[PDB]
Amino acid sequence: MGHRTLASTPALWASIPCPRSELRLDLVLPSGQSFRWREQSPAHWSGVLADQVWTLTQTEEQLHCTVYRGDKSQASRPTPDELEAVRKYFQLDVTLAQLYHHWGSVDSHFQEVAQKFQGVRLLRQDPIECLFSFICSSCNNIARITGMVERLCQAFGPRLIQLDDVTYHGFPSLQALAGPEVEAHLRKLGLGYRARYVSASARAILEEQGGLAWLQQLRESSYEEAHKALCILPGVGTKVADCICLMALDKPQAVPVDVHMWHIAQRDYSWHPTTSQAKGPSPQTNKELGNFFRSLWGPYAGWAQAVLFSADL
DNA sequence: GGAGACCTGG
DNA sequence: AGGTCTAC
Ligand SMILES: [Ca+2]
Ligand SMILES: [Ca+2]
Ligand SMILES: [Ca+2]
Ligand SMILES: [Ca+2]
Ligand SMILES: [Ca+2]
Ligand SMILES: [Ca+2]
Ligand SMILES: [Ca+2]
Ligand SMILES: [Ca+2]
Ligand SMILES: [Ca+2]
Repeated sequence: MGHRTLASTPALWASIPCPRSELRLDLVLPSGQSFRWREQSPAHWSGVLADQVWTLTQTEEQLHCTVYRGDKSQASRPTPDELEAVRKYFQLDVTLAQLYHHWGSVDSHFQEVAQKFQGVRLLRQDPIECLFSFICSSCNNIARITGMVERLCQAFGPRLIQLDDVTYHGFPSLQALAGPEVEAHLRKLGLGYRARYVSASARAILEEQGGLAWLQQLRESSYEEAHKALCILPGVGTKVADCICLMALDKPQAVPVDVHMWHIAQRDYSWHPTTSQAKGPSPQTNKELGNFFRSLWGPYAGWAQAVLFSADL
């Protein structure tokens, strides 16, 4: 039957109470947090969630979900325990209306731009997929990172199911990305120099850092200790380590600084470096810029920057 | 201690 | 192009 829509198979969908002001799929799913979601049908997004294939769509007050179990099982709507994984992925316990109010009460520029861009939250992504997707993000654009990640998963990820002419693949494991000749195979997929960092980082984790448990246990650590620990890996710098902290290690205060953050700080805030004579982007100045937005937005500054990014584009 | 080379679609 | 690394 292929990809389902809300009107195609009514009996196979389950609803989660969720207004559009708490979440907008079209603003978080292709916005550069995850690269493995596709709007196959209008207002219907499909991707891999908790090692299974889901299709999501939202009305005005409900979030409709359906899960594909294939011929292995019988076609049935998602169970209550299955819907809990969807809630955790979107971190629905974090209320956006409250965050928007706190940011708007301490930032006049925030209220003027966030009123039209609501429902911009942050996904809780798996550390493995997040670390390697953003290793490929160096000198890249969203359209190209999406291509590399898709090819990488097709060649090294386990096959799940096939819907229409699409075969969904889970993310590759550490053992697969550390195997022999992985970097040569990845370079034929267009990854460029990033093919070495993927193979090197996967081997450094398994053979020098203690394995997968070392990466996942950075969730318990502090932001400073997790950032320094990530920068050990080859190809992981300050910008990449901040993205993984913010999107996979539950560090909402992480603010990845780049040229986009500089244009916003200078135009909408007249910001300028004071702890460094350098007037442009630099290691000393980029750390000062991250602190400025942490001191101005609070412990959820990373979530606030996601809202300003969606309003700029 | 605060400029290169590295890969590629453009 | 949601930069990192070696070098000096
Ligand atoms: Ca209910
Ligand atoms: Ca898994
Ligand atoms: Ca895939
Ligand atoms: Ca830091
Ligand atoms: Ca590093
Ligand atoms: Ca560092
Ligand atoms: Ca202003
Ligand atoms: Ca550029
Ligand atoms: Ca950006």
